[PDB]
Amino acid sequence: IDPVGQLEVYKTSREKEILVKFIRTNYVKDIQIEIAYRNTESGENGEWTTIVLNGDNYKYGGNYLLQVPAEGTYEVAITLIGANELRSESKSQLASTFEYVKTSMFDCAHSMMTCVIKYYYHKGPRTCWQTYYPKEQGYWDGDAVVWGQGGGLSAFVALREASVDTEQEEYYRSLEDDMFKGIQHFWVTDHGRTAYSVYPDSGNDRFYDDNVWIGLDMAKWYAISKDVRYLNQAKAVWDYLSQYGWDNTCGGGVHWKELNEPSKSKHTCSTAPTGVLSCKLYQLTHEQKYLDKAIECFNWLQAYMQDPSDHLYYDNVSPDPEDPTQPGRMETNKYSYNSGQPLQLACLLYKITKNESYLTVAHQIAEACHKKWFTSYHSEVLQRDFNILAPGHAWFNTVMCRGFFELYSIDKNPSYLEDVRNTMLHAWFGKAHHISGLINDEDLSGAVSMNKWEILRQASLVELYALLAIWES
Repeated sequence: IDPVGQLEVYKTSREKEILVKFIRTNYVKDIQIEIAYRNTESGENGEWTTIVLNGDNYKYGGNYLLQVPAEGTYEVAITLIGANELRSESKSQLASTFEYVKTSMFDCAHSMMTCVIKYYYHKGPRTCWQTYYPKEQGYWDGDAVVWGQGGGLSAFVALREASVDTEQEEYYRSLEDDMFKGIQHFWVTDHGRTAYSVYPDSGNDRFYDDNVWIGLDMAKWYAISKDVRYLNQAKAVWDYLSQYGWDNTCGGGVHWKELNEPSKSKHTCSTAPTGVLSCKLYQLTHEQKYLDKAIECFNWLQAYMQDPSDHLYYDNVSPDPEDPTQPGRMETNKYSYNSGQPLQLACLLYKITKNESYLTVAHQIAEACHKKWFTSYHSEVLQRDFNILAPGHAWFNTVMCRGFFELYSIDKNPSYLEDVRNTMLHAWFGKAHHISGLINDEDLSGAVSMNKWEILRQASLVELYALLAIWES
């Protein structure tokens, strides 16, 4: 019995799969095709898993997809079998395959960031991020407002951290000076105050929350590199939030719009991350003023902004007109990041103070966030069920997830983060992963086609892959 003329085996795009391609030297009638495999870990005495095919359905050879039990390298042997079970010589080849669940989150973060940089980074005169891909014009050569720049910065800083001790450490380090120079174009002196304006010139609007996001990532960046220019930006942002953002109208809390026409409302989205930033600066410096502010932020959020019925946080409160120290009209809409930042804050305060009441609060918020913003899902590509991040603002959701990473740091319970990780695995291998290399961020299940993507949302997803990588590490 003549053997197969050729055998080649290949990894495919799907997990736990080996594509077997074979050529029959000549077609012989009534020949059976035995395809056998074994994981090479068992050695030469390892048992084979075998299937026998009718050669009349593979007259000149063909291909067959082997579904194997796990990631690994496999020996695949083809033997042709004639009458009286007379076996030809066997031919063998090795191939390796993978499991989706063993995907490197870092490799996802880096591969997506390569796309995000390619499509958004340094397209005009500044080493800054474009708002949109595909290219659009508008103000400032299409560069994003500082909120969007900050989303890009969060992604960059998370990758700078996640790439430490990897092949990409040098590359992300390489980018630091231009990343810093780019965001600093938005560090604007206007009306005797220097802070991050929406666009890189005086005369623009300026928001306290825009600033806190940058401050947070400057604090994170400082912890990686120990370059005090990052610490000084985090400190300067905190000083601005403290001196100008905070007052005791509505009982406390941080303002929203500083310029050009100031707001009077107090917002979770500037107060909660101000508390987080205060925690981070306390951990870096041990200076009590930071911890005092963190506690003030938390206490105000608990007293005024948390709905006792579901543990989730309202948007913003405006002052009572007749006594602005008292709360007035409440905007009750609940956004993910406005409960995930209080979660992160509660977790940091627990770690700093060891007061168990902060952890009790944290667990309540985490459960409420998981109930509200995740939903039971079956991933066809992953062949697995989990609670996917429901359709929504990807940057809000990544900012929320920061609180879940913070909570894991305390209790080491991976349940919530496994849902986050499976969401991102599904976003990587499922239909949300667009052929451009961007992700259809409106709905990570893949149900929503997109043809235009913005940096704040794309960068959010790079960030989340990188946060998952840091968590894995």
